Amino acid sequence: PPVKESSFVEKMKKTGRNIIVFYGSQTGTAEEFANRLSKDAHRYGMRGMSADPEEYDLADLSSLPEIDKSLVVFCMATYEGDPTDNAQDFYDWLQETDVDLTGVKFAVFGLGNKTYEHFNAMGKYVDQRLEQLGAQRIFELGLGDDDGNLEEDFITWREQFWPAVCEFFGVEATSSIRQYELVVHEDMDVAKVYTGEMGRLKSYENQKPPFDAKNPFLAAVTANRKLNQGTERHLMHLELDISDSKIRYESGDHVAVYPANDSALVNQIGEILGADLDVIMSLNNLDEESNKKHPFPCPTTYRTALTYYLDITNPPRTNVLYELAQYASEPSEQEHLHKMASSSGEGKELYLSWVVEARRHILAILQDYPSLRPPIDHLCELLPRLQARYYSIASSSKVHPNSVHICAVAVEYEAKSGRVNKGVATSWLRAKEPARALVPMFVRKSQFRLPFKSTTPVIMVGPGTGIAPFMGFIQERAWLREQGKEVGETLLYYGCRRSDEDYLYREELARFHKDGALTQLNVAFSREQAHKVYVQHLLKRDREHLWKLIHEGGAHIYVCGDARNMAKDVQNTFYDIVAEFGPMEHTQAVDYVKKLMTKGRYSLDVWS
Ligand SMILES: Cc1cc2nc3c(=O)[nH]c(=O)nc-3n(C[C@H](O)[C@H](O)[C@H](O)COP(=O)(O)OP(=O)(O)OC[C@H]3O[C@@H](n4cnc5c(N)ncnc54)[C@H](O)[C@@H]3O)c2cc1C
Ligand SMILES: Cc1cc2nc3c(=O)[nH]c(=O)nc-3n(C[C@H](O)[C@H](O)[C@H](O)COP(=O)(O)O)c2cc1C
Repeated sequence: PPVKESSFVEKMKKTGRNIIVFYGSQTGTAEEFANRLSKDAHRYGMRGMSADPEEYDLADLSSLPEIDKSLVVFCMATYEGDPTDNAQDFYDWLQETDVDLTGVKFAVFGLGNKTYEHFNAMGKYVDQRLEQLGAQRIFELGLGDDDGNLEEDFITWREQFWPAVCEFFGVEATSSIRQYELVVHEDMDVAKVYTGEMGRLKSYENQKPPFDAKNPFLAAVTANRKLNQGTERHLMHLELDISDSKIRYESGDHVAVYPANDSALVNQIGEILGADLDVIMSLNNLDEESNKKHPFPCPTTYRTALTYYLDITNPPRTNVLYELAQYASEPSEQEHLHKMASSSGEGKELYLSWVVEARRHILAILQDYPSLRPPIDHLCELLPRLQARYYSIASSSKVHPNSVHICAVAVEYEAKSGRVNKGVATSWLRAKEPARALVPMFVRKSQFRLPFKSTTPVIMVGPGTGIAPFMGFIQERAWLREQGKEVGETLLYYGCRRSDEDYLYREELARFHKDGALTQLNVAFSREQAHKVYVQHLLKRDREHLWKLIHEGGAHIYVCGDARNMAKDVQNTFYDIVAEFGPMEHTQAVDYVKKLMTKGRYSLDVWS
């Protein structure tokens, strides 16, 4: 129950703002777009502000007309067909309210992903809803797809948005501007310098519950072992101690962690910029009105920002490269960086393959464009924030109330940029050894859950790391039997490359099968023969029986793992199963399946 800020309209009035951009974001993408749109306002004679809708009462939109040439934009991302956490209040309000928004001008840009059933659902709603309430759309709804390239969809929409804005309000197209000012600190107590904590100063040292995204709990790594047998890759199992954290969790929930960048990568960035990473400083908002005093916990050292608060590995967005251009002394290199923001032509094509496709991180760009030597402080201002990574808890709270398990594949690949890229969180996690190695973390509740009725059949499909949440399920179902409860069939459809290469939890799964915790352990080994053998091939094999459990046993279906292809193929296989046994046409099988998803009997936990 957050305490709302006062009317945003009155703040707009007091600060001569005429445009406000709200962001529905969870990973900071929509939040970046909002700030870019808000900043853009200046280049058109207007002045805007960015804002988290959760901190305000959107009912005040009805007051927006009181401002001449006022306008509100919504950059909303979608999550499982739902609004982001910070946009829930707004969502619920849009449904219940009946307020008249006559005179209100708006525009919406949604951040979606096409390979989802509910693509840009939130943006579609906000856009349609504001109009029903009586507001008037000032520019078409933007439909951004992260499946293709979201950054590009945004550029295209944006490039057309402002001209429309200008034409309607009749404003002219009226300049590198810093958002913060640098303040070095030659001397000051070490007790007031942030060293990586995410919120309250010294919150990592002095831990006080409850713990969450703002006040993560530093859990000790009690176990970290290699799960796979072979050496092709590195899959690992970690156990985090959460005793005395008061944290509650259930199988199906996710555990997030705040990682630390590679120190060598941090040191190189400083070295190539001739900067002293150990300088203590702060970046204070040049706009004293905003509640955002700094871009990250300050005061702090550059080293610390680059290590715990900044994203130095994902490809830089076009606006960041656009601003850096000024710092490239070699003409041709300044030109390339400047054109990265293009909505077409060689500039766009160059950005797409040389930066995105090749996965060049900031350091790589600084090395391939040697004339580019920006001042460290302005760089830290442009870089996006370092995000937490989520992992499907691999343990059951019934069996391990004080411990959270993680099952992850360490990311490390050859990038077309020529260098080897390392995953921020997994590299960091992998290096944690039980001593007091700690991991900042918090739990996030999910809807991925075992059936309430212990007798309800369970069908789990989780190839590769998709097995994670299922180890928790199996433990819990095994615990239920020990507890004298009556458990229905528990079926696992797992998959890996080779039984002697990356068969995760081989020994543990064998045990559960032996004791009957698992009614069936169906494993598809994709590479032990010439043709591929996948989990869906096993589902098809056991189609008759699966149908029986589904249509007559009320079994719950669970799919975890890769969302690009595996989840879809598994889904298609279930369509064919229903269609054959119902029986019914494909179209009716798709409806039947989707229904199971709404009635909570077909759940997902996939990612990319
Ligand atoms: C809800 C949810 C549940 C998840 N559960 C788990 C889980 O239980 N176990 C688990 O292992 N992961 C899981 N993940 C993934 C996890 O959150 C991280 O994305 C993953 O561990 C990699 O993070 P990282 O920081 O190590 O790598 P990052 O530094 O975040 O890099 C990730 C990016 O590297 C790029 N990349 C990876 N390989 C290549 C390549 N070969 N070529 C080009 N680009 C590539 C991709 O853009 C990828 O997005 C889950 C994610 C979500 C959202
Ligand atoms: C767990 C998860 C669930 C998602 N669910 C959806 C979804 O239902 N629909 C959709 O269009 N996009 C979905 N996406 C994609 C995001 O909408 C897209 O990546 C967006 O750019 C994220 O913006 P943010 O960083 O501002 O939250 C999902 C992404 C993740 C990681």
